[PDB]
Amino acid sequence: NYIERVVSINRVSKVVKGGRRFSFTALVIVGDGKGMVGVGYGKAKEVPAAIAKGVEEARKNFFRVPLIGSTITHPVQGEAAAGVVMLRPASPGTGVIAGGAARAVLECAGVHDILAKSLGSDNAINVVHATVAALKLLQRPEEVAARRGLPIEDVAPAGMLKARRESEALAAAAAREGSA
RNA sequence: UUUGGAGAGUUUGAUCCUGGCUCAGGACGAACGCUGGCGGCGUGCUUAACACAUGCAAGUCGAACGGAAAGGCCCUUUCGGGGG
Ligand SMILES: [Mg+2]
Ligand SMILES: [Mg+2]
Ligand SMILES: [Mg+2]
Ligand SMILES: [Mg+2]
Ligand SMILES: [Mg+2]
Ligand SMILES: [Mg+2]
Ligand SMILES: [Mg+2]
Ligand SMILES: [Mg+2]
Ligand SMILES: [Mg+2]
Ligand SMILES: [Mg+2]
Ligand SMILES: [Mg+2]
Ligand SMILES: [Mg+2]
Repeated sequence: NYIERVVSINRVSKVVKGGRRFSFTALVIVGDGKGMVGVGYGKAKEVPAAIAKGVEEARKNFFRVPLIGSTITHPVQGEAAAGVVMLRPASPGTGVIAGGAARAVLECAGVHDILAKSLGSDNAINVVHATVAALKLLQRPEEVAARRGLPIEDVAPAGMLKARRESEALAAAAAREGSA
């Protein structure tokens, strides 16, 4: 099961000797719900073809973002493209709060508690570029410890240690429920 | 070791940036238009620190003192009232 959300259908026109030629380009994000993000932006001659190309591009370009429980690990300064976006993991039930493209990508990724705030040049394409860059700029505590040659207890705080333990127990319970 | 960030529209043939304007919310000691049933609970001259008809919004102590205008009492009465 995958998710596709229409974010921005746009009209473009090109000029040659006879006059103006109109055109379409669209952007769409695809995700599985466990932390897999896929974006695709393409041009076409009409909405259905545009969406088809967008879905193809999204499938081709994927990414995996390790999540903790049901929220991001630490706050992310998403600097790229032309906009500036900042993110902050949240407590549960609060939800994932951001602007349009931010919410598109995040709900595609499957998160349910996060805070974001676009900080200039909100054009949807650049915003999504920045979100993807920030999301790939995340760090996994286990790999951080592995790189630093330091162990999990000493590297990671007890709070997120217990959070990860509870998430693991919940995942085991869900797997048992599914198998049974 | 715990609480908590929304953008959208508008330049161009078409984008991107910057930048300007406008809107989606809460709040009023608020006023006007329409509507209108009760009860509960607060609130109520922000401008003219403008002049202000009337009355209310500062009184208590004879066991501090002299006295008795009006009343209570008794001696009196011509019923004017006279003593304490
Ligand atoms: Mg910088
Ligand atoms: Mg560059
Ligand atoms: Mg900007
Ligand atoms: Mg903007
Ligand atoms: Mg709070
Ligand atoms: Mg315009
Ligand atoms: Mg312009
Ligand atoms: Mg134009
Ligand atoms: Mg009325
Ligand atoms: Mg009432
Ligand atoms: Mg009242
Ligand atoms: Mg006195």
